[PDB]
Amino acid sequence: TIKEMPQPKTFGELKNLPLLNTDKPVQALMKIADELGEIFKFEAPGRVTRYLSSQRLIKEACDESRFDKNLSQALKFVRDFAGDGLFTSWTHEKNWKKAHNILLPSFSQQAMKGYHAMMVDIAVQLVQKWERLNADEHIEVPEDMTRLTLDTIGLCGFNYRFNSFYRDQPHPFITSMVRALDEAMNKLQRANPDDPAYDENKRQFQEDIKVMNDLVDKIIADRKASGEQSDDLLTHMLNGKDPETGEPLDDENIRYQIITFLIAGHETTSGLLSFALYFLVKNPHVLQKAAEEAARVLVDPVPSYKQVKQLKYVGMVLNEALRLWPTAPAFSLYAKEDTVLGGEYPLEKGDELMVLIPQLHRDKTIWGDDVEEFRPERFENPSAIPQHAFKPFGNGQRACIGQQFALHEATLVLGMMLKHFDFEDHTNYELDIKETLTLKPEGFVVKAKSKKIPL
Ligand code: HEM
Ligand SMILES: CC(C)C1=CC2=CC[C@@H]3[C@](C)(CCC[C@@]3(C)C(=O)N[C@@H](Cc3c[nH]c4ccccc34)C(=O)O)[C@H]2CC1
Ligand SMILES: [Mg+2]
Repeated sequence: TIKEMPQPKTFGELKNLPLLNTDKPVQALMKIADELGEIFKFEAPGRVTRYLSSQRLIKEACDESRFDKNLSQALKFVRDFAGDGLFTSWTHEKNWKKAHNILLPSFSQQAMKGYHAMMVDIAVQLVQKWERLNADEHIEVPEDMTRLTLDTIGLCGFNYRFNSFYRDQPHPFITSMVRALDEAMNKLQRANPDDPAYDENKRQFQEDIKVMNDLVDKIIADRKASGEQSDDLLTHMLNGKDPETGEPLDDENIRYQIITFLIAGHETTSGLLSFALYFLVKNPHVLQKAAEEAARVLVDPVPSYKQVKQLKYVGMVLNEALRLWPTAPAFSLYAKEDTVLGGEYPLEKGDELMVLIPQLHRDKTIWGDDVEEFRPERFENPSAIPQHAFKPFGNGQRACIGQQFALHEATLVLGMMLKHFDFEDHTNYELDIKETLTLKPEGFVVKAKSKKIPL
């Protein structure tokens, strides 16, 4: 039977638009999903989308014969500086499939063996920072995790050191990138974007785009000039040819890919590490089990690629953190053709869906009644998880190309953190999830007591 779709409260001619005029729109949409269920319509002047929350419907949304990736307005604003890089391109753009084919082998699990040493370089810098704190000091967790992930992507992406652990004020590139991302997200809630109050925003935005383009174009040009071969993604992109077209990426698209790796990877990955450490300090028995694994496996001063692969419980901790607070919390799809969703909701060609990942990850028909509990052991037998129940890295050919990189990074770093320190939730921190591009536990702080194990 065709079913009428629920809709949240309306504001006359503004329809549902004012519901997203909030500091925490994803958390607001999760509460609407709690009230309305697995699907609801969201209307604004000149647009409609449908928010999906159940595995039953998201399994169908994930059918690539029926639905393709849509660029959300969020992605369209980011496209002003990420261009036709992989994250902000339509599947049908020539540069999407070309870059996908060229870059997939450079992002495989096997390829992580080549990035491992660079990841260890930055991870050791984090450990040494914390070893060097005085008794009276604490750790700003998301702040340090972001220094780590930015620097790791910079070193593995284009052999560039942002030297974030040497600074209070980030490298100008990072200052410009973070300010451009802030501006792109701020434009989602901006009613009068041509008001003169935004003249400075528009000028600063063009300045920040030029800062990013100028540095990355220079490093590409420096690399081509020198002929130097490194273990970075820039080497792979300069050397690569798409088997289909037989073409390489041009220098402009290479620049957009480098900017994209930093944008797509830095705050998702640092949020994952921040939420994982938050859940560990709030669940001491889970922290103890993860710390026992780190001590048994990481028997050398420097972790190896093989040792990171044997941090199985650490991997389960990270998957459980992605279950509860996936740091890229939504993605957008469009209907390729007229179709019926779930035997109940007719859609026309071009109709849009939003996947509300945190709500999917709370589907009690999949996970059971204990969905709010942090229980990594629920990932012990993953073959038992029904299709499309767990989607922190998106879907299909448009899924996260960085998934293996992010998880190798996060497993290495969390393993080293748990080997080298005991952690104290010294403030009894109250979770406050700040929403920007990403989700993070705002103001999460801990104290780290060294186990005095040499590097
Ligand atoms: C260094 C780390 C990372 C890099 C370099 C990276 C890179 C990318 C790229 C290039 C894409 C676009 C793939 C394509 O469409 O061809 C993508 C998509 C995505 N990534 Fe990542 N990523 C990273 C980490 C993460 C993390 C940690 C998460 C989540 C916790 C995440 C979630 C996603 C999601 C959900 C998409 C799909 C977006 C959509 O459907 O619109 N990424 N990533
Ligand atoms: C760039 C990547 C990393 C991101 C992807 C995102 C996808 C969905 C977003 C997002 C979570 C930010 C908050 C709004 C939300 C949930 C959304 O539905 N947004 C819809 C609907 C919408 C909200 N405000 C709008 C204003 C104009 C047009 C559409 C909208 C949209 O962006 O399309 C946002 C975070 C950043
Ligand atoms: Mg506020």
